[PDB]
Amino acid sequence: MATKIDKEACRAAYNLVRDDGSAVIWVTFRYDGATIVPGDQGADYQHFIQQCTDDVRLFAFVRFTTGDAMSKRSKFALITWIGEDVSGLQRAKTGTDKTLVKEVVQNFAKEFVISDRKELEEDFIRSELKKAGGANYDAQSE
Repeated sequence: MATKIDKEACRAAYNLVRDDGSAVIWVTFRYDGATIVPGDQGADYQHFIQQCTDDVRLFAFVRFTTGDAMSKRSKFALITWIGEDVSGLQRAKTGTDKTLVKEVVQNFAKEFVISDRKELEEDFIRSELKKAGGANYDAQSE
């Protein structure tokens, strides 16, 4: 009804992506019909490359190294993939659903959004966490 998210799957990988067993570096799901359920995956970053597609949309969740916060020695963040060739239907859905799975976050630090494959670089998401200081307030919002 309205929208159905299967965060149940991501969850299993969300916190398990921190275990020394599965190893599934990250997991991505895509709006299949009227529900959000696993669609692709990755055991390493190189996969995100054979997995990135400007013609698809999905969220990503990989554990990046922090080399600082001795906390589990590692950072946790989610990434959004907005392909530039998907229908307009799922578009309005991503907005409502991306907020659903986002509220079920309880094992990370911050989420990020992307619009290009070159933006999926590690030095890009790494320098993004080291920031952790939203100050666009003087930007009158966007």
